[PDB]
Amino acid sequence: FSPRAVYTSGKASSAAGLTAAVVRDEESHEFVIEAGALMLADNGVCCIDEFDKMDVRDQVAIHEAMEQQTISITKAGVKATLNARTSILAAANPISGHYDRSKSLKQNINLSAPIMSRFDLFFILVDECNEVTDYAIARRIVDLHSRIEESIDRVYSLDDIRRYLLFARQFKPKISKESEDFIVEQYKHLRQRDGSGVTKSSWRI
DNA sequence: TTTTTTTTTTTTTTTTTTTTTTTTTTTTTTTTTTTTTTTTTTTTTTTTT
Repeated sequence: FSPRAVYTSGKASSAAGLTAAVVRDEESHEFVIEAGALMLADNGVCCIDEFDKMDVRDQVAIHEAMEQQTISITKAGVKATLNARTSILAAANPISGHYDRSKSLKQNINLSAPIMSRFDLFFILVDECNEVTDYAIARRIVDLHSRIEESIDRVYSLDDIRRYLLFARQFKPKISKESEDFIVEQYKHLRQRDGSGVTKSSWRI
């Protein structure tokens, strides 16, 4: 869907191929930067798949771009600081391949703590062995495979969404005073869900 | 003692600079030598009383 979206998998990517490389300009004394996945996705989405299997030496590059939205090159004869204003959309398998609901999120994935902290939302997709959802998923899959173009009745064209989203990204909402007060109150509630007595949460607020 | 991540570390090159090596290249004057003149110093056939 997204323009300016890169897809990448766990081990198939290097570090120079993930952030940036430098090659010599054969026409002049200049230097040309070879953009990587985290830079083609600038002001877009970098979908990293198989995130847990992605090398620690490359997790460092990912973490640098996640935490400071920039990539710095000091190679081959140039220093160049580059913009990496990507948003990361990652998928990660749990350790053992399955999510143990008896352990925290930290104990289930082998992501480094700095990486996990640079994530706004963690969506756990547990496979419940539920017969009714098995039925619903089966109907959806079999219907898609029966009526390919049909069974896709989206209220908005996907180009329409692309235009709408591009337009809306120009808006810079402000925070009202009552929104400020509501934010502090909801943050107080969110913190309170993490105290003693009640059941432990997957990760702390 | 079966599985597993950092560690090199030998091998591909590529860069890449610095240094040593390589490659390219007729024209133009001058001068001696020969063969000519040319003024001058003889010198060898002309004649008289």
